[PDB]
Amino acid sequence: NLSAKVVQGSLDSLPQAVREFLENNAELCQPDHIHICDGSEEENGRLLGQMEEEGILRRLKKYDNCWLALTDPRDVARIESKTVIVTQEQRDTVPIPKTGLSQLGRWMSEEDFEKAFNARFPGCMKGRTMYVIPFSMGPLGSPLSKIGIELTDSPYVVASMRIMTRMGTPVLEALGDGEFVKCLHSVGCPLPLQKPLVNNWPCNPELTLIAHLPDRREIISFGSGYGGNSLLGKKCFALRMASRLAKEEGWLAEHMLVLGITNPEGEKKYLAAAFPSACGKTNLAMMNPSLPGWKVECVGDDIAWMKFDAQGHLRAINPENGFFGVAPGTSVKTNPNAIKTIQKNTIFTNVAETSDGGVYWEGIDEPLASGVTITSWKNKEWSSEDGEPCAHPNSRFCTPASQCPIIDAAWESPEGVPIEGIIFGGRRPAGVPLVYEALSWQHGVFVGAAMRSEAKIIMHDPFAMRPFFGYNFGKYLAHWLSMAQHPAAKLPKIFHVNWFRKDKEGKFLWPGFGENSRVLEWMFNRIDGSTKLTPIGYIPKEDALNLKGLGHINMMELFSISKEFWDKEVEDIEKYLVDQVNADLPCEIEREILALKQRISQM
Ligand SMILES: Nc1nc2c(ncn2[C@@H]2O[C@H](COP(=O)(O)OP(=O)(O)CP(=O)(O)O)[C@@H](O)[C@H]2O)c(=O)[nH]1
Ligand SMILES: [Mn+2]
Ligand SMILES: [Mn+2]
Repeated sequence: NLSAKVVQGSLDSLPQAVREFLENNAELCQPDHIHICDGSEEENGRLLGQMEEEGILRRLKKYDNCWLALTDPRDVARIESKTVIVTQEQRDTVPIPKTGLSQLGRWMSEEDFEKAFNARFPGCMKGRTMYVIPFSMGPLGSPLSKIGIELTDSPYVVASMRIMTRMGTPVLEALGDGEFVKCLHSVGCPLPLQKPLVNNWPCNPELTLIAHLPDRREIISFGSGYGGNSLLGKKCFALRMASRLAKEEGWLAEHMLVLGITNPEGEKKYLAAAFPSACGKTNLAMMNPSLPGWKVECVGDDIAWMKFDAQGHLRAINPENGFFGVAPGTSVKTNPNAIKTIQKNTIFTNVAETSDGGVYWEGIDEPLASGVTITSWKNKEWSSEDGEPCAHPNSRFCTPASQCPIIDAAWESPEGVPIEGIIFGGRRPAGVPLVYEALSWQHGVFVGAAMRSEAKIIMHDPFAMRPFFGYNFGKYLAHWLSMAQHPAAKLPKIFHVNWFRKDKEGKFLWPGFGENSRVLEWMFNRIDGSTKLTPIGYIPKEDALNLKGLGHINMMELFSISKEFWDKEVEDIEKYLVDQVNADLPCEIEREILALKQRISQM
């Protein structure tokens, strides 16, 4: 009956609860076929071939198996407004702010979401094939791993999920009759198409909704084929749904890279860092350090799940399988390890294409040969003389983590790596020194709670989780505070950096990139136990930062801490936390606020 529609695999081979999930949704969405993904190369090949035939992807012949999706410009990034968490009580999802609307997530009632779903999913996969993707977030097996089943009507999602997660038969095998996160997704355009199709890229911007139901462990997404709205483990699961499980279960789900750094004597420390969009997680995660003899290896570039082990260390596993990298700005100079990574088996989306079948983007800094021309991401012959970038500014590559030439030997180790340092930071043109260290855990929590970044607007982005909180931020701050009470906790040292301080002509005071290894060396050694006390935390003392090999650095401007500026900053931090977190702000945080205004008044 349903079996008749199965074009790959066997209903009878699915665990019962996997099958129910599929049956129910097949009946509701009415796809013409059901394809149970097995995650094999042959299937990947077959899917790509179909995609090429349909116009969904084109081959980049300059490389080994790389492909290019161009989307409808209307479907090109994740939309906050349209992204919601649904719970019976609003408070469980975001705090009720004092004034304004909350900037810490968006809640929808169970009733409202029921109506939104019934207005979108019934019949929505007509004429399409429903793919069933079994996947594991984290190494297959690991005690820190979770599993999801994503149902989808996009072959692009499938092929992208093969890279960003462990996917296929082996996950169904590991799941057995276990629990899983239900994940339902539909590009929202049943055939016959009722509207124009751009670039063969179906989406339904007007009905676009991305929903999370933590209590039912469901993620439900409609209307967009893009990135985080459609690869349901990449943000919906990995951050939103996980941060809630984590809160329930005693661990952490964070917007963090994790790297392993080695000094010239062979001692290795793992660090985690949270920066928001456009702020360089990916560059730091697989940096090539300029300091002679230091080594940096990549564990993950975007997400970290962390859990105290039996001896009190905070262990991180990367629950992703790949890098879903912003492309523009990537170059041999800014991120040579990223460049080597995507040399193969990589899917790109919304970047430009050269006439010899290569990719191109703003900041690639790679001169085209004679007679090579560029086709922009909108499919038009392009030049610099138009006023538009040849790639979308948040275009992506999606590449295997196993191909990073410096992927860490422990990136898949099921026990995770011991985090000895947590780093926070954003873009701040003025006022915030290159690096400082937190005075205590509690202060470190406030430091993350206080993050702002210029996105000419400077916005608050606490912990770089602003679009990703899976529950009430005030409870998230208490949960993080609570770790200082974990029996025998080895608390990671906490730091805040700023690679983007500017002089008055707007030029960067710090060269960054590979030179950030100098900042790392200072944190590595503070971890090993020197400092100068300032009202905001410790900074390096005079001559402590290793500057050999660089050109001039205006160190004094770079570490300059002004009363006027900081009078302003804490006032702004205060007003933001009290209004936005309101009744949920933990008192430890109110104390850290008052204390920093006390320390600053003394200056
Ligand atoms: N000036 C300067 N820019 C930096 C440095 N590190 C990264 N960048 C810039 O940050 C931007 C690239 O950041 P991006 O890759 O978006 O960061 P991400 O944190 O990985 C973003 P996402 O989570 O969405 O994938 C580019 O403008 C690149 O120049 C640095 O040390 N200095
Ligand atoms: Mn990134
Ligand atoms: Mn990210």
